[PDB]
Amino acid sequence: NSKPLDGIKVIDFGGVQSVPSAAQLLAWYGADVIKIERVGVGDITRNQLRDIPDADALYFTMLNCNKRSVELNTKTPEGKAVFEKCIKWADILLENFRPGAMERMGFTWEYLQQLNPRLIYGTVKGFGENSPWAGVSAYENVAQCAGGATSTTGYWNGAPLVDGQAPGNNNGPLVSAAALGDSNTGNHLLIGVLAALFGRERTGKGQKISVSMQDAVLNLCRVKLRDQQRLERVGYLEEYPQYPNGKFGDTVPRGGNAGGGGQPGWILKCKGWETDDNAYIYCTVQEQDWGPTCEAIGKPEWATDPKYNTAKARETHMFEIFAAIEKAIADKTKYEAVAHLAKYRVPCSPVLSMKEIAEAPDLRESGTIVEVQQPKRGTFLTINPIKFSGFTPEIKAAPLLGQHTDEVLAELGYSAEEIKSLRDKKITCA
Amino acid sequence: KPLDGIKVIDFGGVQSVPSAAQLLAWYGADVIKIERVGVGDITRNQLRDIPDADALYFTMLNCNKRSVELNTKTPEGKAVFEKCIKWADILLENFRPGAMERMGFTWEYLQQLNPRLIYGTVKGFGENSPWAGVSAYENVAQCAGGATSTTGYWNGAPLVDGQAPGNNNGPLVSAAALGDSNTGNHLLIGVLAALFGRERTGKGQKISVSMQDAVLNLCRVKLRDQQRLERVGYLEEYPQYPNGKFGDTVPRGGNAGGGGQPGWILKCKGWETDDNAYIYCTVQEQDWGPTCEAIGKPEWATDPKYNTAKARETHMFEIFAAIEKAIADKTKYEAVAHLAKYRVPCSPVLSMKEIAEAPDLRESGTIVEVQQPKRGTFLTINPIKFSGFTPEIKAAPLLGQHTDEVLAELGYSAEEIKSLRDKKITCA
Ligand SMILES: CC(C)(COP(=O)(O)OP(=O)(O)OC[C@H]1O[C@@H](n2cnc3c(N)ncnc32)[C@H](O)[C@@H]1OP(=O)(O)O)[C@@H](O)C(=O)NCCC(=O)NCCS
Ligand SMILES: CC(C)(COP(=O)(O)OP(=O)(O)OC[C@H]1O[C@@H](n2cnc3c(N)ncnc32)[C@H](O)[C@@H]1OP(=O)(O)O)[C@@H](O)C(=O)NCCC(=O)NCCS
Repeated sequence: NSKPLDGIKVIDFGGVQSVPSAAQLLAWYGADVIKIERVGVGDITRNQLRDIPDADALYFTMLNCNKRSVELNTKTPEGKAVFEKCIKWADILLENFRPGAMERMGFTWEYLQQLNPRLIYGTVKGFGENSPWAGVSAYENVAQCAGGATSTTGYWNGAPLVDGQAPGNNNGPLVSAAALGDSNTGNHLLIGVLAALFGRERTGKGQKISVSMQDAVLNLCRVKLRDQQRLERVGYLEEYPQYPNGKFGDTVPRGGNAGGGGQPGWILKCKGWETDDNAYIYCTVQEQDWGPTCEAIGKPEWATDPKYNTAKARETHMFEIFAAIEKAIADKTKYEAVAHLAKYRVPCSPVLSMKEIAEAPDLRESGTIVEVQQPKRGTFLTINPIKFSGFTPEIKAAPLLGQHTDEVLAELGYSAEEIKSLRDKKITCA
Repeated sequence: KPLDGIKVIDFGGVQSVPSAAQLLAWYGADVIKIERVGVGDITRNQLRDIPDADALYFTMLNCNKRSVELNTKTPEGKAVFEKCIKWADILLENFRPGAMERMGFTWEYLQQLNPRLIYGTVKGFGENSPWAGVSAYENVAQCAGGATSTTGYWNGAPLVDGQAPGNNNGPLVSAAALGDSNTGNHLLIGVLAALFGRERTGKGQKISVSMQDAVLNLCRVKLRDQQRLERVGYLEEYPQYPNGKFGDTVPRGGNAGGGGQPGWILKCKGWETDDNAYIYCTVQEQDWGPTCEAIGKPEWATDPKYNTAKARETHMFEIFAAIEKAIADKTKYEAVAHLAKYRVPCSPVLSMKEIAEAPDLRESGTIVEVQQPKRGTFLTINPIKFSGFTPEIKAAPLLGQHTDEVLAELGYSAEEIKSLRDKKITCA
């Protein structure tokens, strides 16, 4: 029924993924969200990798549902004055433009507070204010490289040798498909903004939330910072693939598809792997019930072999064990492999392609993947991750550029003459 | 502090719930962590680096909490749990499916115990998922959510240095905790939203997040790509275009950059012995001239085979190779400085050692040194900064350190507390 953010007013003053994704979530939870975009072209996502020539790209519609679009050139004195009225209207202002942009536009945090002492200002940059990289261009992959994720993702070089490795020392840092830099930073920003919004109820005061992309990536790599400290003290990482047949250095190495503390595991080929990039499962060799594991893979002999039957003894032979499992499932599809290993309660799970995910009926039924009616496009799918017992979001079309400009100006108190004037002066259009 | 006076129960383990609860404590919440007797949160005993001290896994996830040791499978322990629930504004839980219910603590019951309770629950999958039975481990979530399928290298053309040979390029796990920490962030978002709405409605609610869904959410762009793929049959920005083939599902793209401009991770001097002697580099449309100078290929500036993004598509990997050649004799930092002079966008790949020791990160309070009993100091991460306050981060609790203290605040007499202890409801 009633939505938690009903009557909360938000300005989405950003682009791409971090800020818009957070603002989209706010709208879905009830917020009145207006997106102020540059004239003529709007948010960069509108025009990036279109699949339908005359329509807004999917990048944009999947990040900007339930918003109203305001076209506005804040780099003009008239535009700035309109923006200042918007700022007074809003509870929340979110921005992620390049370092110094807001400042050159006339909007220091000090000034923003002057305009609206209730304002909760959320700002995202690639790096913290004091970083030696503050001048680096902050793309998704730059944040992943800066925050420890690429360093610690992918394969190691050398022993133990495994099929997925590149030859020699060509196993380098690897980018993650997940938006550690973008959407993830948005999540962190939303945490800060909502904490601030709650605190504002008692104090009546706004404040500034700052999240850097590097820091948000690092937060998701908290366990890698854990491992770094273990490594420095202990000299090795016992659960890593390199122990005991490889070599550790002074920094956390890449670990392939390793399971981690107390739950050793790996991603294994299934029938069809040579032509199907997703004919794979994940399988754990658990530190209990080794007996059933042995039977599942046809190694009943291992249940008693002193070289296997203790959690801490199969610690050293895992890759032989993984190979035995793949041999046991080499004739099975991933779904057949899972069903076979489940017979014995060997914990495992399929690797699911985006096609299988997109088509999954259980994800439609739960409201996690939602089909949305979009003009000039038809329908498209979006993701709604967090479920509330009290209400369900009503997800609606993403706005055309400037579709609501005059409606919002009117809502702000501008007469019909000033509105035509602003559009005449090319403040609200190109 | 914005969560001052808010009462929170951490009734979870590992990362998702405890990380969310730790942030809450940092923002001012009064957080108690109810842990099973004797061993407590699994993170306490996992990969200890100091034998008789709690593991770093635990300390980095449980600062600023009080520990209550409690056997919630006993009728005495259940009674205690119920009093805590009535005390609490927020209850967070991530135990295996049906576990809360088996104790009798259904959502329907919790709503009646405390109509103001905000209840956050994490599970591997949605309740009606065909995978609902499956053990919800981090790598499982990454595999179910789309991440592993779309992370790693493709097989076949175009052939590049970091590929496995033949068709041995498979799904790959990300170092980032997509399934665990990321899920706790999503949980926290819903919890803070409901906490706010409670101000107007006066009632709590239940927030549910599945690990599969949280992973999927971070892979929003890959669901975008799936729909693009299904509509047009190819993806313009992927390494496979134009020289490879697209199938029916989004393929792995190695170190490719998203939308804006082509990019890749390039070797620098020392890559044969230093796993992290690398940078990330983007090939910009603008300033192609300086880019050509930067790599000792002035020859390319006027060449219509190269001087436009469109002509470059067919041989983007030739371009990257030339850049690598030009920085073959430079460290990643030297490579960065060289390439920046020509306005080519690039950045170093940083190792965990480099990050952990970074003075800017200590100075901003992003990496924080914490004093911890039986250990000395360790480092933790605090990612969101507030102009209104700065968290005062303190030691993670010893197991049951605050049991008797919390029970006394809950109104238990010293005699009740002593019997609970003697009967081993509050200890092993
Ligand atoms: C993504 C990014 C690199 C884009 O680079 P960019 O397109 O070259 O620069 P921006 O789009 O950020 O900003 C360009 C200018 O447009 C201006 N602008 C923004 N909105 C405007 C509007 N409605 N009207 C007129 N001008 C506007 C900005 O103020 C900025 O002015 P400036 O010349 O004084 O700097 C940059 O936004 C960034 O680093 N963001 C920080 C972290 C982040 O969230 N990145 C997002 C993707 S991972
Ligand atoms: C992490 C996980 C896989 C562990 O599985 P597990 O160790 O076999 O089981 P759990 O630790 O969750 O719970 C075991 C039991 O201890 C009980 N328990 C929890 N706290 C207790 C306490 N203080 N006293 C007594 N019993 C307690 C639980 O109720 C549960 O009871 P049950 O036998 O009726 O099911 C599982 O907790 C999980 O799937 N959680 C959901 C998603 C998640 O966040 N996973 C984290 C890893 S990425």
